[PDB]
Amino acid sequence: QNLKSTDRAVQQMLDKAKREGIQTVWDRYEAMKPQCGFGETGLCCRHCLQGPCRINPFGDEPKVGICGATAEVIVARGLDRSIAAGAAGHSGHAKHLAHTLKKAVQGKAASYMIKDRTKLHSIAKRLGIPTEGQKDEDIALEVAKAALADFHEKDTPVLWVTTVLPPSRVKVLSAHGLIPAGIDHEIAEIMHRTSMGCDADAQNLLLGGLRCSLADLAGCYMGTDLADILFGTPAPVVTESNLGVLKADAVNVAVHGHNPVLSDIIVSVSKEMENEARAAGATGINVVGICCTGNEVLMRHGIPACTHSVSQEMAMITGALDAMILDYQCIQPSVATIAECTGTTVITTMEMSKITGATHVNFAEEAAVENAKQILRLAIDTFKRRKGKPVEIPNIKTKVVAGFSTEAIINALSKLNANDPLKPLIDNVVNGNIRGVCLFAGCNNVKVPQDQNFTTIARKLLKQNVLVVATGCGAGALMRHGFMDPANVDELCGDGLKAVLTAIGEANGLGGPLPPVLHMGSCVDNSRAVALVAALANRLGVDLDRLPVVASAAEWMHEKAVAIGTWAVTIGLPTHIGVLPPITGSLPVTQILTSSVKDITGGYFIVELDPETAADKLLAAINERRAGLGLPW
Amino acid sequence: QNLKSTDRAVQQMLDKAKREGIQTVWDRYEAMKPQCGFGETGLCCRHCLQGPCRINPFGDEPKVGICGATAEVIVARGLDRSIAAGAAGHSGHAKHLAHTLKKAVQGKAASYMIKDRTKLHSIAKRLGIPTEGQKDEDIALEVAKAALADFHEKDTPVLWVTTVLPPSRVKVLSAHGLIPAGIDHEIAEIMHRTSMGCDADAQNLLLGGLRCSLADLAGCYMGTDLADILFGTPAPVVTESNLGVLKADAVNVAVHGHNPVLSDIIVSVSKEMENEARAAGATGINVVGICCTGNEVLMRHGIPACTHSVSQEMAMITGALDAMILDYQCIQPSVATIAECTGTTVITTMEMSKITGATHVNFAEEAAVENAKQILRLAIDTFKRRKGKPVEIPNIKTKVVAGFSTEAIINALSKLNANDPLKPLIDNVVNGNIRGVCLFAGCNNVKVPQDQNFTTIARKLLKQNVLVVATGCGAGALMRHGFMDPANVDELCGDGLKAVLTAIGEANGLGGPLPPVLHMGSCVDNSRAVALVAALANRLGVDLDRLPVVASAAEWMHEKAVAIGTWAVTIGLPTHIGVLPPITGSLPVTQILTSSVKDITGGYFIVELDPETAADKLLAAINERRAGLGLPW
Ligand code: SF4
Ligand code: SF4
Ligand code: FES
Ligand code: FES
Repeated sequence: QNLKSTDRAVQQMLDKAKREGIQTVWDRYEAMKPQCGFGETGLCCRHCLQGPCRINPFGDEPKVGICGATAEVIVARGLDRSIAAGAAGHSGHAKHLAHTLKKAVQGKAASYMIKDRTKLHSIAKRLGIPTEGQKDEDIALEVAKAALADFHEKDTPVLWVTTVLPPSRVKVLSAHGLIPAGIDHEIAEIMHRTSMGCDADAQNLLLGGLRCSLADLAGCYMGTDLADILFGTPAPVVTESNLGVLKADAVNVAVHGHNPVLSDIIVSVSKEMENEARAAGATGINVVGICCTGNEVLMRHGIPACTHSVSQEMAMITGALDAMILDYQCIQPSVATIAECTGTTVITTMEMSKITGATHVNFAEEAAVENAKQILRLAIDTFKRRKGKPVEIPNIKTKVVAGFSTEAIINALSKLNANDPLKPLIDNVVNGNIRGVCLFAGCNNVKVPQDQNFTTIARKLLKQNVLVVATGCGAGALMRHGFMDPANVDELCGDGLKAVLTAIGEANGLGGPLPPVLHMGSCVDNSRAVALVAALANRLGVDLDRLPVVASAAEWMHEKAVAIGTWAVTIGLPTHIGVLPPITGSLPVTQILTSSVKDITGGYFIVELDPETAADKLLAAINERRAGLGLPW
Repeated sequence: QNLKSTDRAVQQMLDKAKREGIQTVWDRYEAMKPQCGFGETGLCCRHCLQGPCRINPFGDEPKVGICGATAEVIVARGLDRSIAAGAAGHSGHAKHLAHTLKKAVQGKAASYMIKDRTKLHSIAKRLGIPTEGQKDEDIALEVAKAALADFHEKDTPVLWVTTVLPPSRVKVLSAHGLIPAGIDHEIAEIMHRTSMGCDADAQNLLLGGLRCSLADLAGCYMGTDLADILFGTPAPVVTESNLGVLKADAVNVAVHGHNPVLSDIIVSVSKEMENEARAAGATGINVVGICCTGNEVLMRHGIPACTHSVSQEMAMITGALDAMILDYQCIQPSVATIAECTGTTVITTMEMSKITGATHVNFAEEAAVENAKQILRLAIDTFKRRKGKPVEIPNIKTKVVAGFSTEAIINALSKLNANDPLKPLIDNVVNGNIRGVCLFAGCNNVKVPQDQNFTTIARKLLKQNVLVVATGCGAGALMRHGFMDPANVDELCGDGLKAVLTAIGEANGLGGPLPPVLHMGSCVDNSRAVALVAALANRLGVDLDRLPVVASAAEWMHEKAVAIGTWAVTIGLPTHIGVLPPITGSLPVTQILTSSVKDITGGYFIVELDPETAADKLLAAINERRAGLGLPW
């Protein structure tokens, strides 16, 4: 089971699932080998009914699609559609929050409100929305209307691109026509240009994809902005992660998916309903998090993370998981089947995200508290059905310090230098106590032993004094292996990194260092890391493609992560990817994405499947930037 | 060569290509067999990097995708993405025209203008735009702004859906939540819900697809509306089709693609440049049409159709084709390679539609006449390079009567009954001179001998007194085989259909009948057939799912046609498809699309690959509607 997952709680539940006969994601993967080489390399097209068309990676015919599409067109078209699909996910999430804020400040959804008035005012100021003399409700109404307006063409480009990056970066991107005109506009134009008998030039296609990845960036940043206004900007919190956060004696409720508009209410309402839970014989309601919506309520409220990504089924295998409350994105549809064996109530809540066999509760912001009570009563019913049964909850869990928004990080640094908070961080880069910054992002992937690339690369970078930040299931992996525990700084961090983490933590009254890895939130909260990097570039007066900053999608899976990986490159970052995207069937395309893009944006993809080699390549990339700034290394 | 194409001019050029060693679409198809059974049935998913996932149609594992996606989810998700891609094509075309009209009436593009003031006024009246007391420039500005506003969410639903269908049809669709909120909104929400770990319910997914097909409808209708305003509503025209419309002694220029904003200017400017052409030794400029943009300039100006769809390469094989001017959609990228052997100048003009190896001319409406002259000079240069060479133009061509817009058809009927023009058509339905109406739409497909299903089904329906109308390459197929020639009415049409076509034509001063098939325009002009059917339903006071009207995508290929086929079903039509979409790997989905959808919209798909059986099944469907109205049959 140790070739499946490096998580010990996960290995325990794999043994249970095996002997109970519950098929898992690793079983379904096994039943799928050997996988199709055509798809794996991207030499397959089904964009019309003359297809499917395949091209042999090597050898004789077929060498070309039926319409004449070459290998590089087919490969670039497929990649473009994954970027567009990822943008569509991050944009739908952000759109839903834009409507929720509009509804709230029009008096249409009283469960929702402007919780972070400071953030609302900086966002409105960043957008050129006038604040002085206006009600908060009116400023927020303007901000929501600007959010919705970035989805279509208008007099301006997408403001959640052009106002969040340094003007020098906006200029480099404009010169190549990469600035999105509208979020859903770019998504549609990609689907258009990649359909049969349209765009058939690899460079033209990939330039369209870079622009569409920036539409994804805009969706990510807008999602983070709106969630912070609605639900509070994260600040440092202490909690726990992994399966031992389940409690056999409580109604255990998992919030699972990506959009917190739902789960944040569940967190609030579940406290209300503790007495109703005690009456059925529970200690209370134990809300826990899965995937990125769990990270949302982890960053804001300190809700313990139960599990992530490829291993989500394992939470139900315990037999303790009474309800699993789903919005959308990255939910294995297998949970609906597996619940018939485990007793779990699987509840979908979102109109466009249903799973056959799951209970659906039609959630409306106008009725959020009504719906949350309805949902938590079903969980309480489910606990009663198992009241008495034996559960197997692995007694495994780690301590997690999280909540490192960009504002929290700046505030933390401001305790060493009140008037120039970025300077202490930069000073320690210059003198070498911080070699550079690495952002770990993205999913787990069944092809990679769970968390193996994340921890291996993280261990090597930290020993080399890299400041490591993390998001999404990359944060999930690092946290479940103790990387968000300050007590492991001594083991994990090099002396220079140790000193800076200790100096910052001691100055924030903790008598102890910051955690070895800074948890910056969910997948859309990759935009937080953009805000920090942009702030550092602006403070040093250079473009982002000169900073010693890199990214690692170490075990990535989802179309969202392809989009994220692609705008990481487009804003100027060397960007490591740990699972091959379907690109190797075309060397010209591979050459564009790993080398030639450097001359366009200054970022590039680093393809490397072996995590030790990946760490070396990421340190090289970081050290190359240091030398480019004239620093020692 | 007669198993490849039933077109004799096409068979001639296949012989030439064979002996000159030019590989063709049929050669590339041959080199691709046997095709992948997984893709062919829709049991293949590449929506994440854990994939590709395949499911065995029959037998043992794999039975399920790695994440747990079942066969019906995977199949429904793939179909949903093809509908979204088709909508994105039809919507991008319509969007480009909306901007062109905005630019024109703001004085920014003088080559463009309001050519059909009557149509502009009915459209504005249909939309609730006030006309009385307003300038045309201002009314048009309002119409363009409404067009652009149907792409995103607003206070109203998509008006190019809700104002073009009978209120009863809008009600049936609303009750199931099928009304699009915004065109690019639906495209994005489809890409969202079909991405990994989202919507996993076949019925929920397909309901999203029906709604997205209506976004495609809106794009089609908006494209037709704007093109008519900009370039004139078609009225009956006489011209010719097939390869013998090339002239060895002239500069032969093909307009190819779908968007006429470009080609309509070429038609105008090419007349200006005849003397420049004579100076190089040509008789003049011979502009001809390929695919749907050729149909556009065929409907409006009588430009001869040269060829269509699967056989477009064959135009270059003649050696006479000096330039091929491309916008986007359905252009085989092979033309860029084949031009190195034939001397043809292949010119792309659209920013998001480039082909490696082709000359690009950056077209701007602001500079249209400049660009057209630039492009036609390159054609004239190309004629000079071949001045003297032997060309092989098959001396094959048919007579084509076309230009049957819905307004032209109504005008034609108005000569038999001035105050109730639809009544003569309805009278002849009731008494049986017209059994019903069949709309042939969509592409050719290399899997089907070119035009074989179109002509076979057409022959059987016409003998049974079906009024047949046609669009896109279905019109292209029927016209190239003589079905737009009034001289074939006696051979082709049953006596009852013959009488009605003769009565209408004799009343329009032709001393002769209407053609055996009414050519209603390009693919977006399938919306014209909606307008006629809607007008007939409104005149009879029934919903569209009670009219003896059917559709045939007899040899369909493109994602656009999947979307078209799907909104044909969604507005209530029995809809025959002549090539299997990737749906047979899931019986539940197949059952929804061929039977169970009847209870939702009243339309349904008719899967039938044998054209004689298809004709029988379409007559059955038509006769079932007749009986439902109480008519004889
Ligand atoms: S678009 Fe081209 S390569 Fe793709 S399936 Fe159609 S014919 Fe084959
Ligand atoms: S979404 Fe599911 S079925 Fe599709 S590739 Fe990913 S794991 Fe396989
Ligand atoms: S042929 Fe296997 S992925 Fe297409
Ligand atoms: S395995 Fe062949 S189409 Fe996917």
